[PDB]
Amino acid sequence: LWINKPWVHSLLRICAIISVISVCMNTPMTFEHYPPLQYVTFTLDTLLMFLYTAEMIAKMHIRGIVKGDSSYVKDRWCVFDGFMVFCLWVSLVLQVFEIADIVDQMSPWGMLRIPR
Repeated sequence: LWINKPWVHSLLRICAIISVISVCMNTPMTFEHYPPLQYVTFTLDTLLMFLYTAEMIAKMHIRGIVKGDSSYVKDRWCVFDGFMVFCLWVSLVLQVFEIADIVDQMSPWGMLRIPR
C-alpha cells in the first residue's frame, strides 16, 4: 500500500544525492563559511529522518503472508539499511550535541562519522 507505488521508488533514488550533499558538507571550515547552511542542515536531515524512519514500522501495517519475505536472516539490504539509520541517528544526537556547547569538532567521536 505504501511500497508498490513508483512515487516512493522515485523519491528513494533522488533522496541519496541530497543525503550525500548533506553528509559531505560536515566540514568545520565550510561550517565557518556559511552558518545558514549549518542552521538549515538540521531541519533538512530531521525531515529526511521523518521520511526515512516510517519505512521500518511499515512492515507491521502490511506484512507479506510469505514466510521469510522480510526476514533479516534472509535479506541483508534491510539489515544494512537499519545499520545506516542507526549510525545516522547517533550522528543526529552528535549534531544535537554540536548545536549545544558540550562537544566540539576536535573530539575523537568522529571515528563514528565514517558510515554515512
